[PDB]
Amino acid sequence: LIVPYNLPLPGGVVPRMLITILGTVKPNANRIALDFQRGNDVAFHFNPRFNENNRRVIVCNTKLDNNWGREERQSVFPFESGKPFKIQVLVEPDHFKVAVNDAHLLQYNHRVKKLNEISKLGISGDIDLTSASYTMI
Ligand SMILES: OC[C@H]1O[C@@H](O[C@H]2[C@H](O)[C@@H](O)[C@H](O)O[C@@H]2CO)[C@H](O)[C@@H](O)[C@H]1O
Ligand SMILES: [Cl-]
Repeated sequence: LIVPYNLPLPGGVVPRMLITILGTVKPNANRIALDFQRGNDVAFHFNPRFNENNRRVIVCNTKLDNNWGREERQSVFPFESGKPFKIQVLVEPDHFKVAVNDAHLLQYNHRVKKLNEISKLGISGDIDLTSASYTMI
């Protein structure tokens, strides 16, 4: 698949929806980004950074009216340059739950409450993208 990739989420997200992203991190990767969009707003931005001041960190945030909010940062970093990965985002009633390579990584409390209007997922960054899909569990 071509990156950046736009995956429509028809009718928005709903609890029990599972989004699975398969790809490979490029050897000299700097960033990965998943952007769950509500129009121009970003309900949930998931942003692994491979070199923020020579540390690897995951930054999560929400963008409202073109303004970023308070960042939530996770120092646990399961990605590795050059290696294949699986990201799974499970929508639960109160949070997005993210697992990488079948291991729980983090939860992100819903700041954007109109889940049915979060209708696009943008996938970008230094990856080869193999598959992006969703299903109901
Ligand atoms: O919060 C997600 C958002 O971060 C922006 O970068 C921030 C950076 O994380 C922060 O340390 C600095 O003080 O401000 C920057 C600008 O708000 C990224 O530019 C953006 O792409 C998102 O990743
Ligand atoms: Cl809202």
